[PDB]
Amino acid sequence: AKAKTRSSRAGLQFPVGRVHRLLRKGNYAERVGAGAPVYLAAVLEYLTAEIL
DNA sequence: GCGTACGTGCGTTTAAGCGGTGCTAGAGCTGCCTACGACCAATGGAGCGGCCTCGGCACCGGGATCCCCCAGCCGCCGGCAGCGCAGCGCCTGACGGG
Repeated sequence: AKAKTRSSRAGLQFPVGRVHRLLRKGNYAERVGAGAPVYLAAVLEYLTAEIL
């Protein structure tokens, strides 16, 4: 089997794979819906793009 | 120092407020079923570390503005001092009256 990054699978650049781990250790919740981080990383890329 | 407009007061008046219906919507809960996220074991390559070389920026030196300033300068005008004078009330003539 071959693996592909999730960021590409969303057509995104920011590290969905990394940021998902952050909420897991961030203790904001005990369980995270897998859909949430993909949404989250998308937001940041929009925000960062807006400023520069 | 000026002046208006907001405080005080009076006189309507009206919608808040009370007390009264009557309703069902929607929140609260339960039963029950599902899926989806955590967990585990593997895997490799994206990311992070370590070099390492050009040029974007720094810096300089010089020339180029360019606002900043202000006396020059005049126009203007009004005040002002002097001058000519307009009008009036008295002064004083012309002439009859006293």
